[PDB]
Amino acid sequence: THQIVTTQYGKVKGTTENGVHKWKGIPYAKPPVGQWRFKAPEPPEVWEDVLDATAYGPVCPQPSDLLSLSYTELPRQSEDCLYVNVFAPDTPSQNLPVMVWIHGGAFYLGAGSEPLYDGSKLAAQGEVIVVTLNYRLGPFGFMHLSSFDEAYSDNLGLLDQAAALKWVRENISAFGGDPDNVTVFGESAGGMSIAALLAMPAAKGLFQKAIMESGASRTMTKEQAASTAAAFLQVLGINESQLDRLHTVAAEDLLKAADQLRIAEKENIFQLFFQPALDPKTLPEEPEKSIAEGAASGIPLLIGTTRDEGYLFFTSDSDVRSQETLDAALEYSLGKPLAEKAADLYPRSLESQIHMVTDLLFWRPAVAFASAQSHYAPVWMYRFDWHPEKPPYNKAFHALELPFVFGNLDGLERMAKAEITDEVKQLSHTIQSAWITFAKTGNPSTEAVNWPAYHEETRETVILDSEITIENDPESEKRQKLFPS
Ligand SMILES: [K+]
Repeated sequence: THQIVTTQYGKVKGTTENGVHKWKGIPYAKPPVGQWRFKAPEPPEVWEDVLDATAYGPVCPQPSDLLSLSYTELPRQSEDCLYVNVFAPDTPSQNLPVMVWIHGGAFYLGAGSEPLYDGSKLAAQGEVIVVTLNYRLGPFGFMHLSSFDEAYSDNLGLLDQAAALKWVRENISAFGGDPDNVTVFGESAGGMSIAALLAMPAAKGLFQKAIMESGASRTMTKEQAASTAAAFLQVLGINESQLDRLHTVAAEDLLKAADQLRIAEKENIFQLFFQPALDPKTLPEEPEKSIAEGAASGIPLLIGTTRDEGYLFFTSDSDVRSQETLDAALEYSLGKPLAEKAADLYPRSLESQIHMVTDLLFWRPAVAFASAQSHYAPVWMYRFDWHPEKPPYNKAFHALELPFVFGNLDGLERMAKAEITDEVKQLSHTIQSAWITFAKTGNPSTEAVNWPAYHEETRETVILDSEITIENDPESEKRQKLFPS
């Protein structure tokens, strides 16, 4: 019970608190600094002594936008941030299911060690092992420089995630987990990351189940990645013959250059900037297309969205964008005729731009991905509708389901100033129980919900709220407008 575990790179020692074994700050890669900046993750150097794993490692450098809201006491920031944390229930049971969390944050914010993602409650209540991790963000993980040097890798942040999953496959049995029953789950950018991981060469065979919360196929073109990369170096004053400077410039300067590029670009309604990029070596094609062709055959998928995603993207006082902007977003998302028709579904207004974000950034992608995967594996869909009744937090905002999934309800106070009532505790128990049962069997059904499989003929969907219900082909009129006739 003293919790010393031998990893492939050396021994680590954790602790036990309230029935949960915990190991924090375990290195899964060599710190991506200096010459290793902008390169694929390398194995960390081995150590012969016992590494103290009772404190979280640093988080990736980033603006304080999310950290200030997520933490009461800000964490240390460093490019040396590639660490995983393990939470396991103190039980005689072996070969436990493993749930690996990929945090959201628009690919430039967040950390696996944010208070909201503490896996103690999930591990204890479900008797599963929970793994959280950090991956390179912003200019460190999603600045695709392959166009300047083949030695550099694009989609660095995704490669870090894959490296962490590889670490889990090779080391989790030593922590009491089943390396052959690994469920990867994530929200927002984390869900979008999982869409990519389900198709990436780097992640082949590294997990057996997936949960995608408010996130699906999302990428920028190879051309867009290259143009942004060139603009980035220009801001830094680095020439094609001064690439060595990319490994010496201060991290703070990389962040400043990144922030400078954003402000220079008129913000879009989806607030998209950093994101995965198409690249022959790391992400050959759009995740949705790859899944539609069977790249994730046999991998059960639990996927969903919140009813009011878009309300977190605007304020009642936000400016109303032009019709041309909305039509541009429609063409981008939909296509040629799909944009033409159904365009009348979003007449200029604050309401329409809110609905467009919910529909085009989250709902349509989720339905498209779920439908595609339904031909190759069991799929289960949900729509989260819960929220406090009193304004102004009376909307099922993007990310509002997170406190329920992890069981860390203090997060609801900062997200919606909501009180932890019996209804809230009950809903968290129901949602967490479903996530756990899915990790264990590939079917999210519980005593509170007999979940119907999602397929294109009936599109049966579970509605998560104080009272669980099922809707058959929800928002059918909207679906018919957003998809080919
Ligand atoms: K022991």
